[PDB]
Amino acid sequence: SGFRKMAFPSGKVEGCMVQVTCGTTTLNGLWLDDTVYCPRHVICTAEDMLNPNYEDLLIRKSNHSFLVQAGNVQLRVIGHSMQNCLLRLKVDTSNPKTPKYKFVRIQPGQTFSVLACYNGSPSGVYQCAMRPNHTIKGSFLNGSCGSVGFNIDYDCVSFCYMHHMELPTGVHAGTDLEGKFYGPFVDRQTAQAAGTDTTITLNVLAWLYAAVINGDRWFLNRFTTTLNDFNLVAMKYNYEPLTQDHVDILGPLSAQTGIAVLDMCAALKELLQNGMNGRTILGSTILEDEFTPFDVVRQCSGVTFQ
Amino acid sequence: SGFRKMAFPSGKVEGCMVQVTCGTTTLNGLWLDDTVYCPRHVICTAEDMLNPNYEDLLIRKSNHSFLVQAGNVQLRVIGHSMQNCLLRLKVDTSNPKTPKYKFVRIQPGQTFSVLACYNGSPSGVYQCAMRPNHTIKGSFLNGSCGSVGFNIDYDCVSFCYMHHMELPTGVHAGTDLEGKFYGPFVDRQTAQAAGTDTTITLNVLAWLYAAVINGDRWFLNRFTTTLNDFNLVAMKYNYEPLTQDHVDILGPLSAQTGIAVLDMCAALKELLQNGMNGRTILGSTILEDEFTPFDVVRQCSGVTFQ
Ligand SMILES: *C(=O)c1ccc2c(ccn2S(=O)(=O)c2cccc([N+](=O)[O-])c2)c1
Ligand SMILES: *C(=O)c1ccc2c(ccn2S(=O)(=O)c2cccc([N+](=O)[O-])c2)c1
Repeated sequence: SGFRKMAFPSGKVEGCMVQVTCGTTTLNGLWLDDTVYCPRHVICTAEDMLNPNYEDLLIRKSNHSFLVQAGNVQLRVIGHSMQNCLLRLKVDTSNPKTPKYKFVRIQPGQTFSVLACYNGSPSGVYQCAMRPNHTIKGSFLNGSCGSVGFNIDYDCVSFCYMHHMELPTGVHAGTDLEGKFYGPFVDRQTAQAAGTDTTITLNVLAWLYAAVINGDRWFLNRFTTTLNDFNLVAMKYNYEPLTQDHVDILGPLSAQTGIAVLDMCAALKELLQNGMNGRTILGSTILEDEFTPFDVVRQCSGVTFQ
Repeated sequence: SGFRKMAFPSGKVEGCMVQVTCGTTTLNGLWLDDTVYCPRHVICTAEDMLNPNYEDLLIRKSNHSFLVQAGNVQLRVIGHSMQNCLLRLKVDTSNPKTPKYKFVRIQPGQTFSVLACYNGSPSGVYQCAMRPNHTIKGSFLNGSCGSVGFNIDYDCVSFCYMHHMELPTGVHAGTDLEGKFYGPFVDRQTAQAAGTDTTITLNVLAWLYAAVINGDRWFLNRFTTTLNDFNLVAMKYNYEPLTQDHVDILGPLSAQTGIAVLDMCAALKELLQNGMNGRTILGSTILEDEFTPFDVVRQCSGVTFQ
């Protein structure tokens, strides 16, 4: 029993975290085989941050300008190249702790674990969701550039996020491991801001199913809804429209609990329209939207508490 | 910026998790040096769970009755002894991944990371608080016996919790690493239940300070309170009484924000008496009580957003 925001065990990633230094700039890098990945912002001159030309900045560097520290060992850089907003640094030694890994581009609404890191030293691990506006609600201080987000399945690490910057609202933006930003952000100082965000409807529905699996049904009702009738209410409360694809994804949870998806949609519609009435669901008074249907099946029992 | 429930990186603990099997019972164990720690419930006969005599159950076992699996390697048990509600199994090989470690008995209100594990395989990591009633609000399924709770400081792992059982309300009970239960619970089938719980006042205060550090002050007011006047209101809302020791602990956070502790106590008193008014604090509508003053200093910037 119970339901917690749960991260993947971080050991396989901790063994890949290194420190990368260019002159007076230090941040974190990811050491896989004989390559070290890090934000290209490491090469950025202090008193120019508005208009950096990274191609012109990087042509001026040699291999030995990069200091890469793995623990108390220095790694020798024997090659470098730019890939979108990251640098790939080839080093003289293959990381002996490299796990089986893959690079993946996560989709909005999906969740992943973040290993917050400073000066190449992991500091904490937490779970978060890629918001529809392509930011994450992380917890990061100065020095966290290059911290990594990931998921794990069967001893394989799927890296999906490298951290770059904090936006003015206090949320966070970064790239995949090919160096392509999530969302419309760029790695320079501009007036860029997070766009308007939405609530992840599919995840709220999954979390209501988790609540039933664990034994709570107080929020159900005797009604059903059409998909389009639900989406009219979703629009008014800044929820994402529900699609048939999302209904299909909820199939297994629907089967496990015996609650048809559109019946749960009617329950959510009443919750949006009437509020919580001073009640909680899995310990929360807010409708939680950072658990995916996958996360619920992973964490919840396969047997409903009927 | 940001504030998340953040666990310690789990790699140093993952390297210690093994599987322990007695006949048809399997659970998790902790392998440090040449010793494997696990719940003594592993030796329990299926159709007797009410009145087990563990001394009589254990005298009937040999060293070779214990199967201990570390990955795909079998460890040879060459000795066993009971310590309170745990077994200490000496094995033929020292764990090469043993970290610098210590055993600590955590106090009520303190926080720690849980590495949830099944069949000796770590599955997830999350943060939780030792409740005043000596339970934790974990997330555990069958097979989680022997999962470990811990804190890390400067590469040293402080183990404080080994998981045993789920109580009827869905919360969780277990022992320290000397095998002594937290709270008045015993490792057999009884009508035992979690006692009445309370809200951890010191932690709520710390979390309000975290909210100010990150830039939010909406809940402050122009009033102050006496310690005893606050405790009269705390009693009525099922908060723990605040002590001078707790006021002293809040010193550094008070200094960083310029808000005297008893002034924050007045702010909390108004929040309890008037409610939230449909507002949030660090993203929450409930007053959060599972962050210690230490946790706040660890995660929050040292510079207040004034
Ligand atoms: C780390 O990898 C990193 C740190 C600062 C970065 C960055 C890309 C751009 N910048 S920045 O110009 O210093 C910056 C920081 C915060 C916000 C914004 N912004 O324009 O909103 C820019 C990478
Ligand atoms: C694992 O270490 C473990 C599993 C079950 C245990 C246990 C000690 C006692 N029991 S139990 O008798 O099966 C049990 C389980 C849940 C609740 C209660 N209870 O009396 O409340 C007992 C250790």
